[PDB]
Parts: sequence; structure tokens; C-alpha cells
Amino acid sequence: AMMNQDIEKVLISEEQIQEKVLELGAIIAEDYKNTVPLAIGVLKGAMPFMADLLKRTDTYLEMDFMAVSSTGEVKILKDLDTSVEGRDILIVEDIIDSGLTLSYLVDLFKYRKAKSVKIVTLLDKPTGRKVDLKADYVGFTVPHEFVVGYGLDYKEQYRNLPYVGVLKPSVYS
Amino acid sequence: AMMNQDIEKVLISEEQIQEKVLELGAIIAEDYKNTVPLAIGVLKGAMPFMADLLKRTDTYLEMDFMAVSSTGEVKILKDLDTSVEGRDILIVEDIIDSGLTLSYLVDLFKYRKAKSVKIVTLLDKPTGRKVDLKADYVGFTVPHEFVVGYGLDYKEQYRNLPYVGVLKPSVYS
Ligand SMILES: O=P(O)(O)OC[C@H]1O[C@H](OP(=O)(O)OP(=O)(O)O)[C@H](O)[C@@H]1O
Ligand SMILES: O=P(O)(O)OC[C@H]1O[C@H](OP(=O)(O)OP(=O)(O)O)[C@H](O)[C@@H]1O
Ligand SMILES: Nc1nc2cc[nH]c2c(=O)[nH]1
Ligand SMILES: Nc1nc2cc[nH]c2c(=O)[nH]1
Ligand SMILES: [Mg+2]
Ligand SMILES: [Mg+2]
Ligand SMILES: [Mg+2]
Ligand SMILES: [Mg+2]
Repeated sequence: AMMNQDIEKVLISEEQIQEKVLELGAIIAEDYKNTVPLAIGVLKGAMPFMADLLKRTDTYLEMDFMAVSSTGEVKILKDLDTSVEGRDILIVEDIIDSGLTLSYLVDLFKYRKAKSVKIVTLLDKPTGRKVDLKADYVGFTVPHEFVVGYGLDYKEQYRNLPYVGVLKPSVYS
Repeated sequence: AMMNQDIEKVLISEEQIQEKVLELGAIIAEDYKNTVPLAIGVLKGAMPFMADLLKRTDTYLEMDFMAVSSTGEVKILKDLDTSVEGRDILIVEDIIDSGLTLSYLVDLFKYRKAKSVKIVTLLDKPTGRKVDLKADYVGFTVPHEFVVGYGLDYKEQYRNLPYVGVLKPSVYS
């Protein structure tokens, strides 16, 4: 019962997330009802949201995954194993903060001739923006705080919390 | 409401999976209570189980991901971004069938000097084995047929079903 003792405040509960993914999943299913999109998870943080969102998205779709790191220079650690040419792409993310990561990826998929590119993110932190980037679908907006949980790490830990929270001061030493 | 029409039988319901991940998560949390393991998801299929299992695993842990493609020759498409040297590794998988994929990965992590290597899989199909390989933790045993859902694809589709099922014969046509 240790991680919970590191959390100062639960910002978004597991029950809130469960309701929101049920809602978004049905809306996204209708949006994509006449195509087989490629849903692309941005590793590592997107995995819990992507799993639970797409379980609630009752439509035919395919999945793939990318890994990126990050001065404004973004590096691909793992590229797709699927062509995006002529595909409808849905990028799945855990948080948009500065906007850098998704600005890079959207331009990459447009360069590769995607038919359309949309974004769904669990969390959006609009106060963090350094470039203009908005998602098509957003679970929750969050304040200008470092959050963890439901995919989001502090030094690679806490991703497995089933809720989104803020850390206690002492955790930062 | 269309994928369901492709399914002849639900083998394992969403409620069954939810109960089993709750049980396994608590067991695994105790096993790993005195270490920070590296949980490694085998893409693409492991993502739904890994998300839902680790949300129910109340312990400190880190995550990473690998992608492989199976003659018996296994190909790494995406390697880890984390060293396994001296780490306790938990491999997370959706199904073990022939055993090839995981026999490859276990040997790779031992070669890289992991302190320990264990496996948790959602499904196990013991009738499919071509090499000797057993997981430390198994959600469900399944019979000798092709299943889809909860991560498992037919031609990259059906991974987003929230249950495990068998496809109607017409789908193969
Ligand atoms: O909008 P940005 O300012 O670009 O920040 C958002 C990105 O940063 C985090 O990923 P991180 O690089 O920490 O990798 P991780 O997902 O593996 O934790 C987060 O999951 C997003 O991908
Ligand atoms: O025990 P085996 O006979 O080795 O079969 C098990 C593997 O095969 C499937 O993966 P697949 O190669 O289809 O890739 P996927 O996970 O991306 O679907 C499955 O998800 C396991 O990883
Ligand atoms: N865990 C975590 N990662 C990032 C990356 C950008 N913003 C955040 C945040 O608020 N929390
Ligand atoms: N979808 C799916 N993939 C694999 C890969 C090995 N066995 C199976 C199975 O039964 N179903
Ligand atoms: Mg990320
Ligand atoms: Mg991070
Ligand atoms: Mg697989
Ligand atoms: Mg497969």
C-alpha cells in the first residue's frame, strides 16, 4: 500500500476515467464507422488509456505504436511497422503539455501521406504550450502541475497507478 | 455494433478477465514487493492485458516494450530502451501458443544478465507447444483454436474487443 502514500491529491479518479473512456469510445466509434483507422499509441505513457479507450470503441480498427524521446529536438526510438499512406490515423496520447511531441508526429504522418490525422489524449495541460497544438478529443484538462499515474511517470515509476494524481513534496526529496 | 456479429462464441468474458486481473495483480504485487521490476510488454498483443493487470498491481515498478516477429527464426523489430542488467524482469504477454516467442525473449534477457525473469500471460494454449515453455502466472487456459480479442488480432483487427472470442467461419472466407 505504498504508492498511494506518495500522492498528495487524486486529481482524476479511476471512476471518472472509466466514465470518460466509455463516452469517448462511443463517439470515436461513430467517427470512424466507415473506415478501418490505424490507432497509434505513443509509448510509453499512452498504453493504459489506449487499452481502456479502444476496449470501449466498438469499430474495426488496427493498432501500432511509436516511441519518441523529448531543446525541441524530437527523436524516434521506435517507428511504425505499418504504412500510413492513405490511412486514417488516430494518435493516442496520455498528455499534451508543450505540444512538441505531437507537433512532430502529426507532420511526420502528413509527410507520409496519411489520409487524415486526428489525436485523442487522456489529459491536456493547455498552460504548458510552447507550440500551437490541439487534440480532436480530450479526456480531461489539468492544471499547471506535474501529474503522475494512468501511464504518466516520475522517473519511470507510478505509470501503473489506476488514477491521476500529484506527488507529495518529499517524493521530490 | 458490428465486430460482435463476427464472433461465434465468447470464450472468456470481460467480467471474467476483470476478476482475474484483480486476483493476479495482488499476487504479483506481493511477489515484487521488495524490488522495482521492469515489466516488459510484448507488442502488439500484450497491451490491453498489461494495462489492466498493472493498474491492479499495487507496487513500484517500471515498464518497457518490445516488438518481435516470428521457420522458428524470431526477429526483434523494437528492442528495449532500458538495460536489464541486474533487474528483475516480468514479461507480459497475451498468449503463449508454440512457445517460440517467449523462449527467444527469456534467453535474450538471461544473456543480458537479468537478475530474474518471470512471465505473466493472459492466455495459455498448451496444446500448441513446440518447445518447452511455461509462464509463472497464467490468466486462463484456452483450447486448440484460433482466438481473438483483448489484444489478439486476426489480420491486425479485433484487438480492441473487450473479451476473448472465436471468429465465425465466414470471416476466414
Ligand atoms: O507535449 P509535450 O511537452 O511534448 O509532453 C508530452 C509528452 O511527454 C511524455 O512523454 P515522455 O517523453 O515523458 O515519454 P514517456 O511517455 O515514455 O514517459 C508524455 O507521455 C507525452 O508523450
Ligand atoms: O507462442 P507463439 O507461437 O510464439 O505465439 C505467441 C505470440 O504470437 C502473437 O503475437 P504475433 O506475432 O501475432 O504479433 P502481435 O502480438 O503483434 O499480434 C501473440 O501475441 C504472441 O506474442
Ligand atoms: N508524468 C508526467 N510527464 C509529463 C510530460 C510532460 N508533462 C508531464 C506531466 O505533467 N506528468
Ligand atoms: N489472434 C491470435 N494470435 C495467435 C498467435 C498464436 N496463437 C494465436 C491465437 O490463438 N490467436
Ligand atoms: Mg509520452
Ligand atoms: Mg514520461
Ligand atoms: Mg504478440
Ligand atoms: Mg498477432
